[PDB]
Amino acid sequence: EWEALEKKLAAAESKCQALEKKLQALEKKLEALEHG
Amino acid sequence: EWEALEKKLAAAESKCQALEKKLQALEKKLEALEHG
Amino acid sequence: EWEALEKKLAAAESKCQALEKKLQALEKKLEALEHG
Ligand SMILES: [Pb+2]
Ligand SMILES: [Zn+2]
Ligand SMILES: [Zn+2]
Ligand SMILES: [Zn+2]
Repeated sequence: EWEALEKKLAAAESKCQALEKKLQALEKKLEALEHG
Repeated sequence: EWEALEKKLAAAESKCQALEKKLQALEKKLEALEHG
Repeated sequence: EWEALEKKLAAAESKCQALEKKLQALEKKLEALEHG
């Protein structure tokens, strides 16, 4: 439905935001190794 | 169109799922280095 | 609205594309360490 589409998009946006933060966390660990 | 919007959202969701798995794979390699 | 939904999906797709490229950049640094 249209309402399910709206909720699906919101859930997709929240998943991306979580992935962006996970990537930032991995970057921090990788930079610690790269400059260790 | 509406139908193109539905397909675009499904394709976007599948791309995210693939990125989540790629990030998990990179995390595994980074953890091997971090604890090596 | 419907038009806001279309724009929200486009913005979400562009965020994912940027994350895919960021992940590729982190992979390159991790591979340099993994084979160093
Ligand atoms: Pb994403
Ligand atoms: Zn660095
Ligand atoms: Zn660790
Ligand atoms: Zn490698």
